[PDB]
Amino acid sequence: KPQVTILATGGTIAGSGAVTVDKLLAAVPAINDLATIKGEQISSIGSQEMTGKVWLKLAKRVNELLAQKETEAVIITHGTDTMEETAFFLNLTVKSQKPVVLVGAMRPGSSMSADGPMNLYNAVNVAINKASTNKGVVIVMNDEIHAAREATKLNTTAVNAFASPNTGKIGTVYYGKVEYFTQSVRPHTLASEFDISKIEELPRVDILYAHPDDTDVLVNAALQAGAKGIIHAGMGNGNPFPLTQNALEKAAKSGVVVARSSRVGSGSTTQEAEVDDKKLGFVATESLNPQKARVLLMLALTKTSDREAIQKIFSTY
Amino acid sequence: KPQVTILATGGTIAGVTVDKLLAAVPAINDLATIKGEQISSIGSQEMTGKVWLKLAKRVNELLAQKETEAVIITHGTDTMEETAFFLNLTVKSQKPVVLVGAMRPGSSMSADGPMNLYNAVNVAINKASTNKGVVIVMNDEIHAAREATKLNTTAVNAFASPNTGKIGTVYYGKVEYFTQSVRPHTLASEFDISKIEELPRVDILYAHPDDTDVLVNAALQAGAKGIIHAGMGNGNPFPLTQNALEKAAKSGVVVARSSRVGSGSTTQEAEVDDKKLGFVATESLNPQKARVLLMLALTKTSDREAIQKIFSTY
Amino acid sequence: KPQVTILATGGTIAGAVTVDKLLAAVPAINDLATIKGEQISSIGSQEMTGKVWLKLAKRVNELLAQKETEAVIITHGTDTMEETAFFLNLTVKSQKPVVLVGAMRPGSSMSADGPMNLYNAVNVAINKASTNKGVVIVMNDEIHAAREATKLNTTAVNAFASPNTGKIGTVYYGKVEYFTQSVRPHTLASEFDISKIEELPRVDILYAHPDDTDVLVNAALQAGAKGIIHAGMGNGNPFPLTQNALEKAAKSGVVVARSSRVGSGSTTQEAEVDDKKLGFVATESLNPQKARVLLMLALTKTSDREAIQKIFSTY
Ligand SMILES: N[C@@H](CC(=O)O)C(=O)O
Ligand SMILES: N[C@@H](CC(=O)O)C(=O)O
Ligand SMILES: N[C@@H](CC(=O)O)C(=O)O
Ligand SMILES: N[C@@H](CC(=O)O)C(=O)O
Repeated sequence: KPQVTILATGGTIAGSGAVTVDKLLAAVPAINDLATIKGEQISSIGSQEMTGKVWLKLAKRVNELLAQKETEAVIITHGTDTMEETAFFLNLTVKSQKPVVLVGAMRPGSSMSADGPMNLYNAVNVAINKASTNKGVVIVMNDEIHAAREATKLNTTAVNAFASPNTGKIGTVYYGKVEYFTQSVRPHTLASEFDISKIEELPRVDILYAHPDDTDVLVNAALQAGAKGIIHAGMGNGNPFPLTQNALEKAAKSGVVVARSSRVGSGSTTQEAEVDDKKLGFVATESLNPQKARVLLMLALTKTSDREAIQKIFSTY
Repeated sequence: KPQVTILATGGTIAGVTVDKLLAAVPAINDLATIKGEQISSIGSQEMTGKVWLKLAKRVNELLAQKETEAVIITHGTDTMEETAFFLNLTVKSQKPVVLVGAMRPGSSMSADGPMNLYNAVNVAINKASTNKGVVIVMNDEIHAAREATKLNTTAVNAFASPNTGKIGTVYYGKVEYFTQSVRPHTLASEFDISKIEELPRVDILYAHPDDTDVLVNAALQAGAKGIIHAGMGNGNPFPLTQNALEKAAKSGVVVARSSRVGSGSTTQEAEVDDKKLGFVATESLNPQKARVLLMLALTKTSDREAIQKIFSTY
Repeated sequence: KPQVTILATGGTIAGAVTVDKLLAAVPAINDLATIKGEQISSIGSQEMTGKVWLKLAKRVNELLAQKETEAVIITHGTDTMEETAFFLNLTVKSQKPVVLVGAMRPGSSMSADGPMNLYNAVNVAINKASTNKGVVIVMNDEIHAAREATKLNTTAVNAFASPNTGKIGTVYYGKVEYFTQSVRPHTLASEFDISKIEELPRVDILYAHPDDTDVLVNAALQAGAKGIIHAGMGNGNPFPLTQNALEKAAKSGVVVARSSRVGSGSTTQEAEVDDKKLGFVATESLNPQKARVLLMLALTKTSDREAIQKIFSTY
């Protein structure tokens, strides 16, 4: 039987109207026939309380586990609110082709029709599947396998809240039967340039929410708080309000990296549209979303604040 | 023929004065007696409350005219949803008000603006469009202003109504409705901006892991009367941010919880005790439309219970 | 300059117009490639037949075997573009790009979608990253894997989707980016070879519903069906009277392959239908019309239930 470690971080999956990893397994006992499972509690928080500190601890623990000859995969039980950020971070910091699966539940374990038991059963099946190797970090939810680059929570409450709006799920898992149909062609995991092994604190990156009659006072406050980067969640194709644009221009001139994303939810925040990024000193984040653009910019800033080098990062990963 | 006025405000649809915009689609003149009027000439990413008030008052004046059947507003796609939602609560008429734009400029291969404008005129004159509220007509679809959003950066099909769906269709000018909003709009709205020269300041914050208090603090220092929090998942804040929003709400700045996710309700009685923290739950909107509704709310009250009732009604 | 052949088959993209006229309407493509046009057929795609599929595939294989030729674009009606693209995806013995493109509005229409679609197709066909992506449909600034693509809407310019995956890439004013690729074998890796085939095996499709019938199964058998796709209720479920007739069809050696009418998801093995006891094949993650194409190709080499199940579980 393959050896898998489950790292528990908290989330609604571990809620009762907090449950232990052994008690989550004991609700899905069938799971133990698939794999020799070890559980380890890394954190016990709603994912809305996640920090860079916890991300670093998690990434370094995953790298330690996957470096072990006997350990075939890691599963991470997690809140659904920021699972896309944790998964994207790990996608760029896990130096292994071995499977890493994030899984949660939109309803607590106590709920009628709790989604967590089936999500966890399916997550184990994905984790031990030979075809999961070198797929990158995946989120497994509602019978779907999502590439961490592409995944997002797109609904506040639905069990089917996860989507990959720019590319779709890469595979399915239906009662443990695992099929892949696509794979990411953007570099991940072992092929990532990033290495967080010697990092204790990630660079501060703020996110701003664009709208009509917008302001410069939030750019100004992020700068005053020592932001090394700002993600602008722009209107349509990453467009700013003029007053805000002016403040972002000043921010970029001072060496704070300004990366343009969108509030809209899907699609690329493109280069060579309405914003002259070269003249203003900005990066276009292309086919991400504000919260995952933040993660990539935080990792970019561990080794450069050069606009060209950071545009190449966003145009690669 | 029915009289329709087209108010032009700018946007990629005009990437060109309204006479030459209207002249690109001569067929619209078979449908209606069309007058064009240039209200503004801006990218919708440059819109302000000043232009919204100008626009609403002009629409009201036109629709109060016996002979004016409908108003079409040509507009940038970026903030069309905010302008439509604002008009949906400030236009005191059941006559049709149709917003239309284009994701490609008129110069483009396969420009979408000509068909969109033709369809918009057909929606505006259709008898079934009366009392539907303000609508966005894009990509052969009719979306209720309450429900509509731009969901994609670039696609001609960027508009969606993720919590409902389109209320109707328009296909080479053939108009059909299948649903209608049951949320009050237009003539049934309590809001009246006829005497308002300036809208209350409302900020929007973008929630994430390892969040901050400094942007809440800056909105307060700038004299925000309202803050929309675009929360993680079902409107959840980071604790440091929640503490700052609690301070904001105690100071009499209205804090309304929405979500960054894109769809679904930011619900009451989930993980956030709104009653104890003094917050409003914005329910089935999105941050940018919740901002519009909070701006209108603040024109008559800053009371939490009264603003919760507004979000739970409109 | 890359050399590309555009093979015109008809469709509303050409709504009628000659190939050079279609080409002359988007002059920007001539800076991108040396373009040659060829008229293969001039029909709406609702009139497509296996005869045209074979002519097209053999001609695409001839062109792509030429050292001088970088890629082929096929202009096509939208209605059955997914069936032609899927057929070529399993019969084209090259890694060179093959792009299908059409238009939901004719060239004469307000806001005709054909010019941008064709311009974008030419950009996809010459892009270095399009090599070994398999046959693709390029529509509405999207690049769809032929295995996954379907027309999902009657009218909309955005009617194409890949409901089980999603687009593999984007093309926005000619800028080509891939984000994913299929992990199902295609083109040069496919076991199928139609080089000596003149007529494809007859495969019917049946539409399931409550109070269903055995008469259409029987008519297809009488007409010499070599296979039947059953577009079943939910997860490929038949009505009992229909199932009985399908069981008789399978016993007689006509291959019965279960798909679904619903639009998305897999018609799975080991659900409510005992395929092994009944002699059926589960088509898994396709749709009825693409399952028809794969069954027609399967039948050019075997009628064996296990061998055809392995084909559906591979391609
Ligand atoms: N707030 C919860 C929601 C969930 O897990 O569904 C969390 O993200 O931890
Ligand atoms: N930035 C433009 C985009 C468009 O109209 O499509 C606007 O909103 O004015
Ligand atoms: N019936 C046409 C429809 C189209 O091309 O859009 C065809 O498929 O040829
Ligand atoms: N085949 C079952 C499927 C279900 O209920 O989920 C039925 O329709 O009765």
